[PDB]
Amino acid sequence: VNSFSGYLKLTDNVYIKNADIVEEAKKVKPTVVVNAANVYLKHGGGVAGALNKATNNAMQVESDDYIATNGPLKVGGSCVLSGHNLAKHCLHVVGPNVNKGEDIQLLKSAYENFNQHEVLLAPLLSAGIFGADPIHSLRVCVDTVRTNVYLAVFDKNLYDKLVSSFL
Ligand SMILES: Nc1ncn(Cc2cccc(C(F)(F)F)c2)c2ncnc1-2
Repeated sequence: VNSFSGYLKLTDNVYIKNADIVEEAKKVKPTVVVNAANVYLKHGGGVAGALNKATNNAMQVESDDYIATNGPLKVGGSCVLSGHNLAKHCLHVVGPNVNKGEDIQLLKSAYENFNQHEVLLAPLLSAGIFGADPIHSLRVCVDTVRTNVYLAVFDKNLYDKLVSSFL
């Protein structure tokens, strides 16, 4: 038993809800929140800028120190940093950016990072401003993640479409 509420159960291990991930994180304070990161950990907008804003820019300060030491992430890769006021940990995961010509096949590699964590609150990777179709992202999630994932879907009309079309 965990503290996530109001999710629809899609499979043994995948749950979904129409929610802003920032609001879900503040209320639940999960062990792991997933950020939809880019390779530079430049959290300007989307999931990243909203989470970062909720941390009063502490996420960005920590991230800039990480990059100065380690260099950029790989597309499909991840790093674990602090969850600040939102979670114990933040798993920064880089999904492909379709608008930059990045291989959509790397979306599966991105979701594989979730399997290193028993329970996660996550958004639909590569959705929103990253230019991928949320319907495909959900399918890859279900077919790749084996740990327990609670998906916060920002858009209600897309949420209802994701549910109605789910196989
Ligand atoms: N605060 C937030 N900002 C951005 N996104 C990404 C996102 C934007 C637009 C649509 C969709 C989707 F999944 F419905 F297609 C996802 C968030 N997802 C959860 N919370 C979010």
